[PDB]
Amino acid sequence: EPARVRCSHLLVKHSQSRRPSSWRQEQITRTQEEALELINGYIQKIKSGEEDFESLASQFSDCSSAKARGDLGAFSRGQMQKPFEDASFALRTGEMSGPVFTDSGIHIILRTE
Ligand SMILES: O=C(N[C@@H](COP(=O)([O-])[O-])Cc1ccccc1)c1cc2ccccc2s1
Repeated sequence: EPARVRCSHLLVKHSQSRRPSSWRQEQITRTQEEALELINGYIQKIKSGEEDFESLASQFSDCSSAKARGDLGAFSRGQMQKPFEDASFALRTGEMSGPVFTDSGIHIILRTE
């Protein structure tokens, strides 16, 4: 396992998220179910080729990394929430995760380095 991996991600927050608000929406009102249904909509569209991961990220991600097209930059273990961390180091360079849950919300992760 490298010391650090670089990843990009798309985050869909929901009304039960740790901090239910984001740069794009003053208050996150969508339910947990609606958030996972969105994440899965984005996953099937990225797999079909209909949408690009980084464009959907820059547009709909509730994480401020949206401005950097989803890029979180590099990180070692013991920094990010453990579900996110495990899923990221498990990814090959260029591989996309399926739904990933953390207190912040639901994630789709793309390992770049
Ligand atoms: O932590 C982050 N943004 C969290 C917001 O969520 P909130 O605290 O408002 O619940 C969501 C998140 C959770 C887990 C892994 C990665 C991201 C980070 C945002 C950025 C932006 C640029 C570079 C590094 C980072 S690191």
